[PDB]
Amino acid sequence: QATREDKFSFGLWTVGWQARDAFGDATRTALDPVEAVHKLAEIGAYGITFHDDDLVPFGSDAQTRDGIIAGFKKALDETGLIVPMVTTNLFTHPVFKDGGFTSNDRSVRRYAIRKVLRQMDLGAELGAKTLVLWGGREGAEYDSAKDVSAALDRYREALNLLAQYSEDRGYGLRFAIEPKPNEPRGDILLPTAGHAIAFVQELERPELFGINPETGHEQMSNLNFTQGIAQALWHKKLFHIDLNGQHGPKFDQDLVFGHGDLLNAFSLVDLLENGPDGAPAYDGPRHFDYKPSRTEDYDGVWESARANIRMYLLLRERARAFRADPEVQEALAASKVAELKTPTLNPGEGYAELLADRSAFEDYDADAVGAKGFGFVKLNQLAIEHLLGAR
Amino acid sequence: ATREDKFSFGLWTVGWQARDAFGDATRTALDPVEAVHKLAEIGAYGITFHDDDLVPFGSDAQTRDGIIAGFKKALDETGLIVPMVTTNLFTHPVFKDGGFTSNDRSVRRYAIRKVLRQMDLGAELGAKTLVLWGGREGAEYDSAKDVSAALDRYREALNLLAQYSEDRGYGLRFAIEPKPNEPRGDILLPTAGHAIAFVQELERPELFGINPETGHEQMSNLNFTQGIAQALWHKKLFHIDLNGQHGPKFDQDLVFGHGDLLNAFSLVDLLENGPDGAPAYDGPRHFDYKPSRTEDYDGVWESARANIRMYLLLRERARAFRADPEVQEALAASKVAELKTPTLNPGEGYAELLADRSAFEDYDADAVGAKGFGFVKLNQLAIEHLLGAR
Amino acid sequence: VQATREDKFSFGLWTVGWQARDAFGDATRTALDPVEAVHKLAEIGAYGITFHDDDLVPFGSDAQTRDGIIAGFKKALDETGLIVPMVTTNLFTHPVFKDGGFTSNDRSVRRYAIRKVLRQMDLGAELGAKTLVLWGGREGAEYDSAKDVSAALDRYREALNLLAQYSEDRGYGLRFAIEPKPNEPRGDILLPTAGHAIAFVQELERPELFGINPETGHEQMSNLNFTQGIAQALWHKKLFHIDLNGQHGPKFDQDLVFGHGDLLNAFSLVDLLENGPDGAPAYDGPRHFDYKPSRTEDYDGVWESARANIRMYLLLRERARAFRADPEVQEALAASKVAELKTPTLNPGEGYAELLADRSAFEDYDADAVGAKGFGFVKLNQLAIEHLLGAR
Amino acid sequence: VQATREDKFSFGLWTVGWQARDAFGDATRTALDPVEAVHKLAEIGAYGITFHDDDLVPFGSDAQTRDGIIAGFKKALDETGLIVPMVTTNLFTHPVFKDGGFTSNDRSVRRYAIRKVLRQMDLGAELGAKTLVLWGGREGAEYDSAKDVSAALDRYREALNLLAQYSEDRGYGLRFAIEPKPNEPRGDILLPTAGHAIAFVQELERPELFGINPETGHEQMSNLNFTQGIAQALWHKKLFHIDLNGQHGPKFDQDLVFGHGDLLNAFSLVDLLENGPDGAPAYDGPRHFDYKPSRTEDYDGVWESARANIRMYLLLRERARAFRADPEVQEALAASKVAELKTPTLNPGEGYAELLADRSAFEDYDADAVGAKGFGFVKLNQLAIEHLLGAR
Ligand SMILES: OC[C@@H](O)[C@@H](O)[C@H](O)[C@@H](O)CO
Ligand SMILES: OC[C@@H](O)[C@@H](O)[C@H](O)[C@@H](O)CO
Ligand SMILES: OC[C@@H](O)[C@@H](O)[C@H](O)[C@@H](O)CO
Ligand SMILES: OC[C@@H](O)[C@@H](O)[C@H](O)[C@@H](O)CO
Ligand SMILES: [Co+2]
Ligand SMILES: [Co+2]
Ligand SMILES: [Co+2]
Ligand SMILES: [Co+2]
Ligand SMILES: [Co+2]
Ligand SMILES: [Co+2]
Ligand SMILES: [Co+2]
Ligand SMILES: [Co+2]
Repeated sequence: QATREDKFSFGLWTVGWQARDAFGDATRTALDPVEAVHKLAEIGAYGITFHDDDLVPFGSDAQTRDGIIAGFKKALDETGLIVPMVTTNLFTHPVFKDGGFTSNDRSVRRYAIRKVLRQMDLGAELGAKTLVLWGGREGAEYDSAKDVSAALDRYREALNLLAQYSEDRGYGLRFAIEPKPNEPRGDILLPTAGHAIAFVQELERPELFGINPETGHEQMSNLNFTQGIAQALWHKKLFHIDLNGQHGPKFDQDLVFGHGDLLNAFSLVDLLENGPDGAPAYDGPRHFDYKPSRTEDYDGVWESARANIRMYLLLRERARAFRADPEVQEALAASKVAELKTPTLNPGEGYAELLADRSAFEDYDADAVGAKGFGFVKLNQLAIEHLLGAR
Repeated sequence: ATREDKFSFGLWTVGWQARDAFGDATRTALDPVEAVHKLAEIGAYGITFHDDDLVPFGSDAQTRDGIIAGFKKALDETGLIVPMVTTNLFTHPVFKDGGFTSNDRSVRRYAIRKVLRQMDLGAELGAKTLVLWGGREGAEYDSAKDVSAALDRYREALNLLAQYSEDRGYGLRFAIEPKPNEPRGDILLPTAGHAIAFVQELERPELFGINPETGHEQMSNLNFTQGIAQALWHKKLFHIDLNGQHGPKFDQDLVFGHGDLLNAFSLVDLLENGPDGAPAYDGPRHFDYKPSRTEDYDGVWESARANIRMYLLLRERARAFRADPEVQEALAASKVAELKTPTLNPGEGYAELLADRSAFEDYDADAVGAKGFGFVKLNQLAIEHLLGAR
Repeated sequence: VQATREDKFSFGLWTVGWQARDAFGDATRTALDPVEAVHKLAEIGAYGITFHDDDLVPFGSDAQTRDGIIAGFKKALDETGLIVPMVTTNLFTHPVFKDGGFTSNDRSVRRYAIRKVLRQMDLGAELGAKTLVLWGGREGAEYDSAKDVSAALDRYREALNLLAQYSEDRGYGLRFAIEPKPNEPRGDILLPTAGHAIAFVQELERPELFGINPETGHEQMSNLNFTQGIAQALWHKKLFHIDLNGQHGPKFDQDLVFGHGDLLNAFSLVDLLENGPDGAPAYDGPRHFDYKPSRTEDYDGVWESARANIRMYLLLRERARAFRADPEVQEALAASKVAELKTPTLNPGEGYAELLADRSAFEDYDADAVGAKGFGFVKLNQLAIEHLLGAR
Repeated sequence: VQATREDKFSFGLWTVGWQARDAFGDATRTALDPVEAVHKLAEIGAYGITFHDDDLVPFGSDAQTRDGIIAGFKKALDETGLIVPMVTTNLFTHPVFKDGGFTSNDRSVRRYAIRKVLRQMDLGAELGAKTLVLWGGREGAEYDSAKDVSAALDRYREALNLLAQYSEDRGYGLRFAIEPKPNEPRGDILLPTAGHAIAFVQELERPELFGINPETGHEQMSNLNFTQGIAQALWHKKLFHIDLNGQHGPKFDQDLVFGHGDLLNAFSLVDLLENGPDGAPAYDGPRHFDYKPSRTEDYDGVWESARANIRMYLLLRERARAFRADPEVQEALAASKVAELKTPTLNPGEGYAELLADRSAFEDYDADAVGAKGFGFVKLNQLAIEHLLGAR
């Protein structure tokens, strides 16, 4: 059973996806935001997220806009759901065909910023703490079409303005850049968790910026999602996370969390939950950015919403048991996993004492050490037996 | 090829005996003095090497000393320099779980000593860059390696190297070399971005950059030219390894331009049709490739020349591309240069932007969305330049 | 250069007609009028046009309308001299085909799918098409337990056997080309590569009537060597048609202009198709472009991209011929022993008994001396590329 | 659980015997004695051992040496009761094979390759092996112009026809299994996927004697669905043998323990093999592990890893069994209409004429209403994973 302390959130665009893919028409009718709010509260979610255009149809008058916001607000009210994050749609409308913030067309860039400032206003009114930015159209199909250097300057220029505004209006938002390697552009700028973290480090107020990595995004490049998250945590830039499934380098599948690379889903939950001193290593929302398969109807939709929560709770339970097992604890010792936490250098030791240590080189028996095994297969087999519920 | 082109090769490239994961070596060992002489002849301006490529692992000092002296004499006679040096922290069994990040504390200590030793030699030969390729840093299984602790230990080791270099006045720059996998299932710092992000966290970051390799980024299906552009933006492109690859599969290390030719073209354009008229990058054009296993030493020398030849041919077409009036017109129609103009007018902030009805309230997005960028046409002129069709 | 009708460049109506609605955004271009399409293509040099039933006649058109459209379309063909070399059927767009056409778990959908194809065969026969292309875009699954692959192959076969029967009985004279694709839109599509599709075809009742229609980008989506797969297809005599386009390895289907993805492989492919045995092309069917003008483009970009497909093919053709005609290349081919592979391993009349008696093939063979000689493959590759760059 | 001889788990001598010399480093383990390997495998529950000629008998051993080795080997087999179900030949290590064995551009290498194999068939037939596996690891190219594929397929076929001839004439009763691989060690390998190999086998003189030996990670190196290709191999009845291991998508060949790569695909694979044609195994040959103990391990890790392969197979078999015996899973299958795919699309005796006559198949078909019904695939996939997780 899911509790509000689990912090499961879903985007309105997930359960609301009508299943219009690149090769066919929608197979499901539109979902009413209010209904979405009641259904999600009912399956155990603690919050909902949305793109401006998901809640208010692009081009709605203020009267309409205002009315929609009012009803949405009531729904949250009655159900107790919160809005931990909001985002802006800078990919759908034809105007953004070459990007929002990095469109070659200057007028588009000015417009994309305005669209976002507005969404920032709504987010602050609803109490959202994080603004996620997915630059889906920032990038190119052809190398000569985009000056990457100029693009990074313009991406930077726009973000610095957004931080200025938030800080000045006192919104207290955190900004999370979401990396993606491709799709819809041939290549997207800031293709991985690594490129997004390096870019953020160059902004004016870098402490307000982090990343929102997505499981399938990193897997589209055949990268290890867990190892990437571990790196993000080391830098302290994991501001939010999108969970879903994918089967390697192919179109973005957005399957239910754990329905793609199951072994990596397990090590991920282990990383987020079996944090230092019992406690999770991560504290924000556990947000599912997935899509109910095109072959399903609304029954299938609610089922898939529950499957995400279910997968996460079953994995947590097995990650917990894994760590708690004295036999795993013995295998961990033999493989020396914790020995990596001991500094390489003795306290106060520098280059000169190290050069003076004959045991670190001149008298070191590399051949003898090179022959001892690490016992890694065995430790790995123990983990899978826990995942399989065989231990 | 001029010394000014700065083409360099690793001793281990032309010297690769072609022993692969599935077969025996098909070529005999290449003598280092010989390699220096042959590389000087093909137009290389410099040579690089791992410690163990030059001095066999475990050579006594007399031997080691002898080899260096001969090596230095060959350098002397041909006029070749040593722009970069590196350390083999991957071959010997002791490094099976990594050098700086091995779970075993004693291997970590030995790894640092092995590198300090190589720094002294590099300093001695005049090398300016120390490249570090952490090929054994990573894992096959997620529960076997604590990534957070591994980054601490990677960081602890690099801080010490810089300390030493700086106290001794060596003036070295450090370039981390990213690779997603092979030999490990997953290697730490898998892409150029992960490596740049990491370097920003060291104690003397100004001393650290990256050494991206064409093929390593392509093993993940990333755009090499686009990652180099970001590296240049951060000013962390300290060195570059050029070669060819055909997408995600084992590391092929083909001659530069024999893998993704279109990306090879846009890369030379980026590196050479720099800022002014000038190159955007001024370091060595280093070829980290392998002569195919099917070749003998005639093939080896041919493959070395092919690297230089691909670069010069692409350079020539990149220049011609940029000088074409038809290309200038296509660039003008695709608004490439408009991206260089700030989004905001000088002195404009969020308050002035919010006051501009034309940036939103009266913005005709429908009308803007209907005009084409003409990117296909621009792409077509680039390719025609590549094929010498214009 | 200039395209002639003998080059046989053809384009799908859905190619230049793609409005650019992708998985993440709305259409950026208005609808293309088919008569206009016929006219525009004639002008850029195409010798034929192809289409899906639903590209020409809107799904759910009354008989009157349908007839109306066809007759206008036939006039334009008439007027311009374009032919219809191939026709295909859309079994992927309408929601009813969400689990497939021919292999839908739902039996009623399979029956409907067959009927929809029968109808296109008739229109096809009437327009003079020689090939029926079948792209089973929704045949596959997202989850392994959801599709019995064996049963699906039975049903796939069952539907194809019937179409062959019909065509033969009506005297249509069609050939059928199955088009493989590894994924998108299904997580996994059945008959994922050219290989799997050829193996399948061999199991049909009148296999001589079935071949494949491989697409450059589909094979590359799995990182396979397109040229090598087409060489195998030709070896089997199953290349009934070909879809040309570009792709940048394993990622979503990009459908770029031919030669705008893997340029080196586009070169070797043109070389294989044209620098066939007896000087002549190894393949004589349509050179069909199944690509999409980028979403960033307007109608000018659209006609520009259509012409680019042709320009790319012709520029590569020209370099492939220069390559083969170069004496230095001839010398490199000889040192690489490329043609020695065409001489049989055994001397005429030799069998295992005579091979076993040859001490020189084993007992006295010096593997070590043979293993030391290089094949000169790098030099040969370098010469190919210099020809491609127009540097020679 | 415990492995029985009835489980038919086999290992190649080269698996537990891999010294861990990779492309970037020296071996981390000392050589394993073949007799010791027989004893150790017998002890963990294997029923058979397989080997390449060069794994048992060092390349170039004189006849007395070779004979002594074989004799000691046979004694160990005798004493442990292990059998030799398949043998193979190394046509990839020696420098002479740098451009392939059967398809080297060099004619003399092709003659030597055939003799190396014939000699191995003799030893196999004497040890009682029933299958000869052929992995053409060096057949291919790094550059397109270096290899004529058509000529290569002719030479490949030429060699294989001779081998069938010899076997049939000697009464060896061997079956031949070609093992596909997309790349590594060559940039591109001929017959890259199970599909390509099946299509090729179909062109031999005696196709009934030929099938495939597909490997889990080889198909995953192309990001293909292994279970789905296995399903197709079974449909063609060409699954002669199988190599089980683990891989993480497109990268170098990892050869991890079976189930340590794509766990979900491993699960549906065991479901297909054991519960295939309903309840009964769809495959009865060896369950062969072609894996490598990680380079980080010592001999204790090697035996642990050999045991992990068997454990993984048995755990998944148990979960696959429970999955199918679950009345809720059955109900989901019914709802998803999985079995309805097994019912012919056409009625008994119905032809195109009758089909064309059925208005319910088209004229009166409500596509729109059918298109709106959900298949319930997500729910079915969730039950499958809950079985795998032991949560049900
Ligand atoms: O591939 C789509 C991407 O994952 C998207 O769903 C974002 O997360 C959203 O635009 C911001 O939350
Ligand atoms: O994949 C091998 C790697 O690219 C290596 O050759 C490095 O470049 C070298 O160890 C540092 O220069
Ligand atoms: O990926 C889509 C596929 O390539 C399609 O365009 C087909 O070729 C058509 O359905 C049959 O011609
Ligand atoms: O990748 C190596 C290949 O998988 C090999 O192990 C073959 O199976 C063997 O040579 C035939 O048995
Ligand atoms: Co996504
Ligand atoms: Co997301
Ligand atoms: Co490399
Ligand atoms: Co390198
Ligand atoms: Co396509
Ligand atoms: Co196509
Ligand atoms: Co293998
Ligand atoms: Co194998």
